Amino acid sequence: GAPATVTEQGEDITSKKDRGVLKIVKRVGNGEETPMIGDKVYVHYKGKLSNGKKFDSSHDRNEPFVFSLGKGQVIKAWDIGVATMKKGEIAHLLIKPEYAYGSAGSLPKIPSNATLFFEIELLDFKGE
Ligand SMILES: COc1ccc(CC[C@@H](OC(=O)[C@@H]2CCCCN2C(=O)[C@H](C)c2ccc(Cl)s2)c2cccc(OCC(=O)O)c2)cc1OC
Repeated sequence: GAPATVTEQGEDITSKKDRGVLKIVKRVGNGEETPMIGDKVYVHYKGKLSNGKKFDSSHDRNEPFVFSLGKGQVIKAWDIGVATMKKGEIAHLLIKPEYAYGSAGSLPKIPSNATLFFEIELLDFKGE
């Protein structure tokens, strides 16, 4: 499955190298440029618990997910992950709880100490 493929082949993109966030590029993007801290980014995503439950998709709303990178508007794993991405890229991330919702979780949807999986498509990004 896609999550197990990330376990096996994913690059560790954490600074501590604790395998907290693992990444595979599934479709290559355009150019060399990746977003800077403070850039406005536009993505589509599909997310689930590592074991398959709680599937959630922005495509639901025909509606890009928009946020400012590196401002702590999203879980740590997304600030780390999206910053590695090029415009047009689709990546898979597997995320240990320390980089997500931790021991608190977000009940009942996300349990204590949950590993998450996302497929993220970076549509565009623009400066502050
Ligand atoms: C800095 O740390 C945080 C910052 C924000 C949050 C809140 C959750 C955040 O969610 C997330 O950071 C991740 C990654 C972005 C897409 C949604 N996220 C999810 O986990 C979703 C809920 C999942 C989908 C399937 C899963 Cl299983 S988990 C989120 C959800 C919905 C909207 C939003 O911004 C704009 C608004 O308020 O309208 C932001 C949680 C944080 O830490 C635990």
